[PDB]
Amino acid sequence: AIDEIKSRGYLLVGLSADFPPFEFVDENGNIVGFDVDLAKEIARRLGVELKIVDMTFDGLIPSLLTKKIDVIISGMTITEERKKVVAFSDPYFDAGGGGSGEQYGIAVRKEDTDLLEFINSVLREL
Repeated sequence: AIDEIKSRGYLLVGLSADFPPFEFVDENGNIVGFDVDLAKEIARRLGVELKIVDMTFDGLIPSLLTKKIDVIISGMTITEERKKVVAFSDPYFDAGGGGSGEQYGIAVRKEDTDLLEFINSVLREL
């Protein structure tokens, strides 16, 4: 998937912008937050621009499956249920400390292994 992303020259990241401080719409109408910063960094490291695709949260995994987005970065807890359908990066936020409780991960289609490997490298670098 990475060759195709780089050839396109942009990364499509899905999120649901109603979850401060991770993603929300600010007083200027811009989507901002922790997840937006992380998406910017991943795109930057891939040498591509970023397009945030805002949608409803329940829409995210369906959009990822249908290839409307490359990844999900949206305050998404890593769960066994979601692991049945998508792949997750290493956790990038731990809500409860010591790896307890909710951990957020970046969701990737299972077949896009190179992309997942690359995102994991970035997360370790951050």
